[PDB]
Amino acid sequence: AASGSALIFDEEMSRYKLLWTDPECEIEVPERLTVSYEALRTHGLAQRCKAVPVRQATEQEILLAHSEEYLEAVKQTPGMNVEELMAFSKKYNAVYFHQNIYHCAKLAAGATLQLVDSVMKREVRNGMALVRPPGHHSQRSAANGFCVFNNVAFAALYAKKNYNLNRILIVDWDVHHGQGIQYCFEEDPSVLYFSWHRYEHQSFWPNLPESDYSSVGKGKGSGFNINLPWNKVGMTNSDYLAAFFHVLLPVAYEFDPELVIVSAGFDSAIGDPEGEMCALPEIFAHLTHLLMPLAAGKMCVVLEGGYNLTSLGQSVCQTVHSLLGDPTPRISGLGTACDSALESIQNVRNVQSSYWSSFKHLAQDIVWPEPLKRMPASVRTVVVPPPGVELTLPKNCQHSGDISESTAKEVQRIRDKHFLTDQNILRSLGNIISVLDRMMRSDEVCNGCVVVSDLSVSVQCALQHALTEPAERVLVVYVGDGELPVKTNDGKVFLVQICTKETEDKCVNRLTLCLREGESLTAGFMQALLGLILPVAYEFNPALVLGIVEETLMRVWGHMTCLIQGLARGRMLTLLQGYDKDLLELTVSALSGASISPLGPRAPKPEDVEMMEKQRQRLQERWGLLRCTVSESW
Ligand SMILES: CN1CCc2c(c3ccccc3n2Cc2ccc(C(=O)NO)cc2)C1
Ligand SMILES: [K+]
Ligand SMILES: [K+]
Ligand SMILES: [Zn+2]
Repeated sequence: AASGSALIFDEEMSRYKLLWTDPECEIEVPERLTVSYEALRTHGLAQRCKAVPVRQATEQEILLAHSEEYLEAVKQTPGMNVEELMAFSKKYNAVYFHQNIYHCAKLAAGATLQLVDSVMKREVRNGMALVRPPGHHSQRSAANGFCVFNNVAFAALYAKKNYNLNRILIVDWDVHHGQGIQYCFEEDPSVLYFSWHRYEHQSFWPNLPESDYSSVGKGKGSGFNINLPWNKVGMTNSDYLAAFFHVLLPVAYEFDPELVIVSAGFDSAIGDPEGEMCALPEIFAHLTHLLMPLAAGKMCVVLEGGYNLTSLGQSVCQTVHSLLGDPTPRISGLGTACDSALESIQNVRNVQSSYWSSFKHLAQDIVWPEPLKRMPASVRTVVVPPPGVELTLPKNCQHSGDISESTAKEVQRIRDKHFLTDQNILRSLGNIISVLDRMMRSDEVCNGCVVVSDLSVSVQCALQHALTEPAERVLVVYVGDGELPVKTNDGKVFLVQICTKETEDKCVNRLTLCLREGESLTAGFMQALLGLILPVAYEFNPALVLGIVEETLMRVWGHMTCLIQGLARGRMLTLLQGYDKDLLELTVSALSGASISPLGPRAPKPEDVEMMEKQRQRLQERWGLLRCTVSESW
């Protein structure tokens, strides 16, 4: 199974620039590339990436997306002087040409193709191409919006042709609409395009009626084009995450792509003079992480825009950090999306409900704090199997049954206070405390898994010891039907429970998911995970995640374990009751950052969707990130 992240970059793509006065275009500068690579170098990220050389896209490759007439016209620009270059530029909208830009456009496109080959040949897990010029506005026969050739559209056509892929997801999180990509694939159900973009009721460039939520694709492609217009500026982390939980991810996990390509424009970040949005660079760590379980992690990130040199470097590092598997930053202050965003979300969900049934509803001078440091743990995952069980661990895991004397005193302290004598339980309690101490009190260990015999005693000591680490908030995720010694009456704990017996939920610090039996159970769980569990978990913002499985589904445990590591900087402790060799290896693999096997194809039972929406109604006034409609004003 592949490992590593590719980083594709060449200084040659910084060797063209605007040659005449034009305040509109003067933000597209060589320094965008130099600042981003240097930021990656400064933070040690470029050094941990496999450098793959750029190459030129061939004529044949360019003709996958562009016409002979347009290519021939661009091919003449290297011979043009400044007067001729300006006249050629003015044949198009919002684009400038330079003696070297045709060369650089072939490099930008070839760089993308190199990234596609590195990932699809399993030479790396994923990667990023830092390229100029950007691509997503260019069209079959036109340059547009600083773009000459459509790098990302190339990548998907090339992956289709050379790897016979049937399903490709393109995520365009640039702040502008990538109309060139939309047009390229609008009739094509094999490529799913998602774009959010500043729109402001069509008053924002490119001013197109077909950038609205009502453009769903054409013909056999209907439903495979998803536009989310932002009709106000100032969108925040919460708006962006609401878009992912309630629009992009539900569709993406049902689509089940074989490759993911990101049109990664960071002009959607705070401080950008084009986007004027308010999302922090740290949000791109989570946008990346939330897509990484798709396609067994095969993700090709391609730079589009981003014009605030500072938010640019920081957002590039946060993305590469997540591609490398480094722990995600905690996102504080999350809540409801704003009314305009909720309107956009509700509108796209409604027009798309004919194609993704999951969307059906039943009738009625800028500054921000510098991002903290993200550092992979010395050893990522600690595993404590039952005594005398030696297993083959991934290279970033480790055993740890070695209870210290400090720990041993604490276990007796606890034993004599609250409980009796089973020296096996008492050893596991020493393991829980030692693992928790390494997880919280050091950057030495990220997360862990402990196999456990007596649940009630083990949960109590894990939870109670976690609180005094200190862990100000603890998310508990429990697969089982019991009642745990967990109190949710002070706001320090949120309890997620997936069980078989329907049990009424009172207060708003608990989410109980009772899903019916059958082959429908897998999709229902995923829909609950993306639509309920993650919105609450993210708003709750825990400092530790505590997973609990009773010996008495679980085709999704790897997906939950991966996605839930977006919380608490990836600090998750899982207690498995009883030894199950496969569930233990699955848990360890997801905790350790390995790729997740895709889920493939059966839609959820209407009783399950009713139960989940009943839970959203019950919880969304407390937890506003659950909302996917505008609230009714009294
Ligand atoms: C300011 N409005 C929005 C942008 C714009 C407009 C415009 C008008 C004339 C020339 C260039 C222009 N530009 C330049 C422009 C800036 C950024 C991007 C971009 O990042 N696309 O992903 C693409 C184009 C209109
Ligand atoms: K976009
Ligand atoms: K499409
Ligand atoms: Zn842009």
